[PDB]
Amino acid sequence: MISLIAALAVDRVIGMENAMPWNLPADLAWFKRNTLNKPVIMGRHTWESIGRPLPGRKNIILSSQPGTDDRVTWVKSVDEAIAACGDVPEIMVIGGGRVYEQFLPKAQKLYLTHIDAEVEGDTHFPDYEPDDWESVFSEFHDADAQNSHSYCFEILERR
Ligand SMILES: NC(=O)c1ccc[n+]([C@@H]2O[C@H](COP(=O)([O-])OP(=O)(O)OC[C@H]3O[C@@H](n4cnc5c(N)ncnc54)[C@H](OP(=O)(O)O)[C@@H]3O)[C@@H](O)[C@H]2O)c1
Ligand SMILES: Nc1nc(=O)c2nc(CNc3ccc(C(=O)N[C@@H](CCC(=O)O)C(=O)O)cc3)cnc2[nH]1
Repeated sequence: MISLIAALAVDRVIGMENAMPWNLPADLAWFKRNTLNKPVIMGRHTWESIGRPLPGRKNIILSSQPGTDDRVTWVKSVDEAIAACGDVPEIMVIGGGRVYEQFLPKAQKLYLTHIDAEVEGDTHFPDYEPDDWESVFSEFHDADAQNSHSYCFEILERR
């Protein structure tokens, strides 16, 4: 099964100038929990943003050009990226905006963190059709001394 995981600020903003304009340790811990020991597919810009491999995950990078780091796997299309995952129970697509748009139709599951932050952005999560999805998990957290925004972890399943 293909899943998308992403954290969205207001207006579905997910990035600005190739970075995520917030700092939420608890959301990065959620990302790690829900991705460790699964393949992760990302676009080249997200690869550059993260800046290093995510350990304990097969990292698959989409790029039209030859790869530039053999610590990760490089592929040139959506279907090649899926194939490179092999026979696994769940493939995690970890962005960015352009990659999320292409995997959305194939995805059966969304793991979305809805962060209460106002962020100028230049990259968005897709404007997906809400009627396609049923929320099956939802957990809101107030801001605290480590996490400067409130946020809500939600899992949605394709109806
Ligand atoms: N908040 C979150 O949850 C979250 C998650 C991930 C990323 N982000 C943010 O999102 C931003 C990056 O997103 P982005 O939309 O600019 O870029 P992206 O989706 O990460 O990367 C796009 C790149 O991937 C390659 N690619 C995409 N689809 C392909 C295909 N079908 N075949 C071959 N190559 C393909 C291309 O590389 P080539 O140009 O080499 O062909 C392309 O330029 C950054 O700000 C980042 O911090 C936020
Ligand atoms: N919910 C969610 N939050 C995100 O921050 C997020 N980030 C990406 C892309 N960018 C990043 C940036 C950093 C790390 C990262 O440093 N995570 C480490 C440590 C996690 C922790 O500190 O607890 C990891 O091992 O996953 C992951 C993805 C994709 N989907 C997301 N989805």
